[PDB]
Amino acid sequence: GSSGSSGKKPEGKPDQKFDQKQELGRVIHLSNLPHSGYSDSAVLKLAEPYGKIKNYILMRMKSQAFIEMETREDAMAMVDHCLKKALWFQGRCVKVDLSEKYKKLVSGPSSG
Repeated sequence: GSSGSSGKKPEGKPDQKFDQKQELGRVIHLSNLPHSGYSDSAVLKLAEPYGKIKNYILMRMKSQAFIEMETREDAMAMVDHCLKKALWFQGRCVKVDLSEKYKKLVSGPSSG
């Protein structure tokens, strides 16, 4: 998932939305993540029993990760399950909220 030289995962910039009706990008944004040398799974486990992880992003830069569930429902159930119950990961009150950025974690605007 990179075409340059070495180490180029964390890169990009913001944008301005235009439309949103016939599409529903499901991307679970995980903030305040730990850093005890854990594996990516440890971050997907909170989504595994929620939905099929079609794509995931483990960003250690600013301690953040983006997990794209298989269906909007799942992802939605996660961020919600955090409202009623406190989601604890590895012993941390990690924040799980749905983000708009990216639709499936890939970056590839069609030629429409």
